[PDB]
Amino acid sequence: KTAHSQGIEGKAMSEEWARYYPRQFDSWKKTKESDNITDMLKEKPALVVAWAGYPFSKDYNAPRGHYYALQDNINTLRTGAPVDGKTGPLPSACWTCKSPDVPRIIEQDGELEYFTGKWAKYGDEIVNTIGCYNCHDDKSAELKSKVPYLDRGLSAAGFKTFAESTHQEKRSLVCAQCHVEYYFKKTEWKDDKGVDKTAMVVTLPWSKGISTEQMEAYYDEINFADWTHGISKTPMLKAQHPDWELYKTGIHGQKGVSCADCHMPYTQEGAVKYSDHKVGNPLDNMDKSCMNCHRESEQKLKDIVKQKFERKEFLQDIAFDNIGKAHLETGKAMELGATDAELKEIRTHIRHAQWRADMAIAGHGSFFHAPEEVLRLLASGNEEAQKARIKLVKVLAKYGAIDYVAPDFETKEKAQKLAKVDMEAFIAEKLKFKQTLEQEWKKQAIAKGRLNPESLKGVDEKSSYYDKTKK
Amino acid sequence: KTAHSQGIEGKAMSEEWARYYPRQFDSWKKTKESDNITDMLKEKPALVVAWAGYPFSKDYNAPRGHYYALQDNINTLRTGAPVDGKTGPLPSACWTCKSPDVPRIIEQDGELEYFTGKWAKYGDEIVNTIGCYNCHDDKSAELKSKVPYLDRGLSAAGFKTFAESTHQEKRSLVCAQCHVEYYFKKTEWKDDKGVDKTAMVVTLPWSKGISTEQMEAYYDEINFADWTHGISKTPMLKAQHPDWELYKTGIHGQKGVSCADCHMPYTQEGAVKYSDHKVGNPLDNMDKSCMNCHRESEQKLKDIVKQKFERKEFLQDIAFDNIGKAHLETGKAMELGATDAELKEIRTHIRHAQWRADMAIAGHGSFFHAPEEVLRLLASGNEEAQKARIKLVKVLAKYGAIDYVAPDFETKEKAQKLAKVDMEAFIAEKLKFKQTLEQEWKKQAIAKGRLNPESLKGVDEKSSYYDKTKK
Ligand code: HEM
Ligand code: HEM
Ligand code: HEM
Ligand code: HEM
Ligand code: HEM
Ligand code: HEM
Ligand code: HEM
Ligand code: HEM
Ligand code: HEM
Ligand code: HEM
Ligand SMILES: [Ca+2]
Ligand SMILES: [Ca+2]
Ligand SMILES: [Y+3]
Ligand SMILES: [Y+3]
Ligand SMILES: [Y+3]
Ligand SMILES: [Y+3]
Ligand SMILES: [Y+3]
Repeated sequence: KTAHSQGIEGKAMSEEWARYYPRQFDSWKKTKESDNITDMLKEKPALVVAWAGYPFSKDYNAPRGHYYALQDNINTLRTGAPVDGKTGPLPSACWTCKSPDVPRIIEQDGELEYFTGKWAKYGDEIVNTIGCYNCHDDKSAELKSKVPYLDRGLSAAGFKTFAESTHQEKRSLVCAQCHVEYYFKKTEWKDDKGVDKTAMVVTLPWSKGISTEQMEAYYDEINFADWTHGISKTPMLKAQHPDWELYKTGIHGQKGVSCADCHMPYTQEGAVKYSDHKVGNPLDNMDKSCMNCHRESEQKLKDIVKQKFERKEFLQDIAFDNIGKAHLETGKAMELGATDAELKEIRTHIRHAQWRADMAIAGHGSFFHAPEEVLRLLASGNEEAQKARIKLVKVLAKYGAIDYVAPDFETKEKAQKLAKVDMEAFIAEKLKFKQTLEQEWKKQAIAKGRLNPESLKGVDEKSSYYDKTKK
Repeated sequence: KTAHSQGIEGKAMSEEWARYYPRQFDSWKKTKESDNITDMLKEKPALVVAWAGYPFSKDYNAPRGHYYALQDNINTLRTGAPVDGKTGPLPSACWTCKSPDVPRIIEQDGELEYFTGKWAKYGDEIVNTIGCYNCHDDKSAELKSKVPYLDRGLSAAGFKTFAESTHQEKRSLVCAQCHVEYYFKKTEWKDDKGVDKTAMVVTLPWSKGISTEQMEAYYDEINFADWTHGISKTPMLKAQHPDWELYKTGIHGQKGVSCADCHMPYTQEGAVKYSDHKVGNPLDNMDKSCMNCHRESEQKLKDIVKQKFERKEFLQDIAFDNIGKAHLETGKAMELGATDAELKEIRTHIRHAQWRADMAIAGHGSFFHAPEEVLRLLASGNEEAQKARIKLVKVLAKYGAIDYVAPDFETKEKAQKLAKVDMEAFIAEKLKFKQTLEQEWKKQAIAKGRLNPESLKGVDEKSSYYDKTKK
């Protein structure tokens, strides 16, 4: 047994686990070191055009340390600026993979109630970031999945549930609670008080399998669309960090190497084994992350990975360039009078092209986890985009614009102008929210004892629209 | 020293090495077992359209055992039907990588003289297939490159020459004498008798590096073309088995694993080490070819390779389908009156598209040797093909044929009709050559003592146009 066999009071606050596991707590806290904000819309402006009419066209950055998950969820322009618990663009489900307070609330009010309402609904309740309670049982300390949607998805795909899985499998599944592709399923229900409510439930699109093509069929079957493209009016599908799905197809995954083997390597200290909880870039600690299975210069193994990234970059820029043009070209055809009937096939091609290319790059580590599947996906996506463009030339010609040249979008500024994103307005509105409602959420959380001010140190120094500079 | 330190009389005939190395001779002879003829034009008819106006549109099969190299060189419709030593479509250089008699003749008459004349010129001299003398010194038995063009290419690429290379490097370089991409360079010269002659010299296009892109620049720099496309009239480049070039970029090659490690694995017998000389498919002898570095089921490792092949097949069919259409679409534009000026950019795209896609698949093992580079190449080639097709739609529209649909070429028959290849005629002409001139070459070679009838056992049972069935 553990020294807390009856549970941990205040288990949602990771600082509560420190008295029992000082080592793991210390390394866990160090993800604070990965504080770099890389503006992906600035790096790859093509993404703005691809996501026109969707929140990702406003703000989308690379991931950083777990230490910042909760705050980045709050800072991103995607969550907008609620004025109370009933306003704001996004639903409560957006907290799901950002805090140990999520399973706390689910266990208190039930899954459906948790998935009911606006994101702003839990502003003063979900205030702790990725913590011990997200992956550990507070009585046994054993690995555990705290979200019901994972097993639900695993079963639907023919996989064993978390409890049915081996230990090595669990070392990757704890990650799969969040590092997977998903969609919100509108779900009607009635509470114990009889009132009718609508919940937006996190759902893993795995009922037909976990390959990109299988997930594609899954979405097409129910005619699902995350949004109607702001430019081409195409029924779009958004891929979101399908890290685990692509990892499973890669060689490492097929050979049984877990996420933890590379991101949370062990350090043996005479009979005692410790897992490095500083989840980050394995290439920064290759001796422990890689050289326990590989025998050769860290630099060469590093160079090899660098090569894979370049390959991915090459195909990525090609695919999204043609996807961007397809969108704009379709928008032009619309302006000239093209009918939805004349554009249906073109739109289906664009939908599939972006779904495949987005699935390939949405998982930032996929280029390494499953390099071959990534390249094949980008190639397949590009082909679908070009098929749409070839047909687009004819539609354009019919309407007298065969020589139309889609506008360029080589900078975030130009791309956002095409996507009609009024950044200044969104940022101004966001800051007002942060300076008012946000501070009230934190003050209330601290007063009620749900948040420890210590966890806020340096957590809000940066975002894509501001940088207080230092630490 | 060896038991033949002063050389081997009749060294070109591998049977002459048997008294000294019975083991190696026995396994070397067993490539006779790989006698399967796979008609690639039948399997991938798109290839016929791609090679319209070139010999490969007539006959192109997968490679088989070294035992059949010389005879397949004679059987392929590509070499046609000479009536004497001064007739026939191809030059003397076509023997180069098929026989140990090649270095024999080069060492006797000089490189330029060897590369001067028709293929038919040496019909009764080059009669032994891939043998000991192609890779071994007949005095020391050490590995050696017997063709000057290899070092010439290695140097030009900044690589060390064969003599300067390590032993492990030599275990791959002996293969690179033949398993590389090349082109024939028209070379003017004068013999010791003062007569002016023109030779077609095998040249490795490595002066700018060995990547596909570098080789592409190499060819474009000198405005080189292997042939003018029979359909699109595009200045085409033919990729030929760049096995070593792509292998060098793959992980195994980067890690120092030689061609021999997988294709000619060792078998330790108490202090004595023997190299399996039965060069073939490593997957048929995984225990010796792979499981000496890898530790897991042969079936899983086999399945993983099967997955790579499927990925390659997927992208290959897409790329060559669009390349085929581009060619046909260009041919249509020509019929309508499009000028060379209006088609120049389109043709450059097609040239580059096919060069990249052909380089990716011309090496039948590349999908495994360098899986990622193969996929990237097919993706890049497809993109170039689609860029050409997008521009082609506009040219077609200008000439009133925007709705033109390129004809299908899903069977070798239909594809060869489009490429205007009169198979029946070529085959009839070939058989007459085989029944007359060929038999005379062999009878004369046997009479002069250059060929041992034993080496002809079952060597001419199959081709792409006939199969005497059994052994
Ligand atoms: C499981 C052990 C697990 C792994 C592995 C994992 C990896 C991971 C990485 C490598 C990053 C980026 C780190 C960096 O850039 O320095 C990262 C980022 C996020 N993760 Fe994660 N993660 C694992 C588990 C979990 C779990 C259980 C959740 C969900 C509760 C989760 C969520 C996130 C979030 C959110 C981010 C983004 C952080 C930010 O940008 O603020 N991860 N993870
Ligand atoms: C709700 C739609 C939702 C929001 C909003 C949200 C935000 C968010 C941010 C701001 C980041 C940082 C990176 C960025 O700028 O985009 C981030 C990162 C990850 N998220 Fe998220 N997230 C929302 C929903 C979900 C859901 C339902 C899950 C879990 C199933 C989830 C998980 C993660 C993970 C993991 C990452 C890190 C890896 C990556 O590629 O970003 N998010 N999220
Ligand atoms: C939170 C600060 C936190 C604590 C505390 C904690 C403890 C803990 C222990 C005691 C172990 C076992 C011994 C060891 O160090 O290996 C352990 C192991 C793993 N943990 Fe953990 N852990 C904390 C947080 C987290 C979070 C946020 C996750 C999930 C993303 C997580 C995951 C893991 C994994 C995986 C292991 C290794 C499992 C194994 O190999 O048996 N921990 N943690
Ligand atoms: C398992 C399913 C698993 C998860 C989860 C995971 C996540 C993860 C993320 C989110 C990234 C991107 C981080 C970012 O900041 O962009 C990422 C990157 C890398 N990973 Fe990973 N990873 C999982 C599994 C594995 C395994 C099994 C290994 C080791 C073989 C591994 C390694 C890496 C590496 C390397 C990277 C890229 C580092 C870089 O180039 O910066 N991951 N992972
Ligand atoms: C650490 C982050 C790490 C790196 C770096 C790394 C690299 C690597 C490469 C380049 C390959 C080849 C396949 C490809 O190009 O995609 C590869 C293959 C295997 N690895 Fe690995 N690897 C890293 C970490 C680990 C760890 C911690 C293990 C051991 C549990 C491991 C194992 C393997 C295995 C097995 C393979 C499959 C191929 C094989 O060698 O049989 N790797 N890795
Ligand atoms: C070097 C040791 C070397 C290797 C490795 C190699 C491989 C190889 C394979 C795997 C095949 C196919 C075998 C089969 O299908 O069963 C094959 C085929 C040909 N090769 Fe080769 N080869 C090596 C060396 C050499 C050398 C030095 C030459 C040139 C003199 C050469 C040539 C060829 C030819 C020709 C073929 C095609 C045979 C046919 O289809 O008739 N190889 N080789
Ligand atoms: C001359 C232009 C020339 C001819 C003719 C020729 C023929 C030939 C045949 C018939 C095969 C069997 C496979 C097929 O049907 O195409 C074959 C195979 C290989 N060749 Fe060849 N070959 C010619 C020239 C050259 C030259 C100059 C070299 C060496 C630099 C060479 C090498 C090889 C190799 C190796 C193969 C096997 C691998 C493959 O992909 O076919 N050939 N050749
Ligand atoms: C021809 C029938 C032939 C003979 C005979 C022969 C002999 C031979 C010996 C004695 C060795 C060394 C001991 C061993 O078995 O490893 C050896 C090694 C290699 N050979 Fe060989 N060899 C014959 C033919 C060929 C041909 C056609 C090639 C080239 C394609 C070739 C290549 C090699 C290679 C490579 C080795 C291993 C080198 C090493 O690891 O030191 N041989 N052969
Ligand atoms: C080194 C430069 C090298 C050569 C030469 C070589 C050649 C070769 C050929 C011609 C093929 C295609 C054979 C056919 O009949 O289609 C081929 C195929 C495979 N090879 Fe190879 N190969 C070279 C090197 C290596 C190395 C280092 C390995 C082992 C890691 C290796 C393995 C294989 C495998 C596997 C195949 C594919 C088998 C199949 O799927 O049928 N080769 N090689
Ligand atoms: C035998 C023909 C053979 C097979 C099969 C094989 C497979 C294999 C795979 C699938 C990889 C992963 C990379 C990829 O997906 O492309 C891989 C990687 C390495 N191998 Fe291998 N391998 C075969 C043979 C051999 C032999 C004979 C050696 C040993 C000299 C060898 C070595 C390696 C090495 C090193 C790697 C690089 C990645 C790593 O594990 O560090 N392989 N192989
Ligand atoms: Ca999604
Ligand atoms: Ca060539
Ligand atoms: Y406590
Ligand atoms: Y990062
Ligand atoms: Y690979
Ligand atoms: Y003798
Ligand atoms: Y074969």
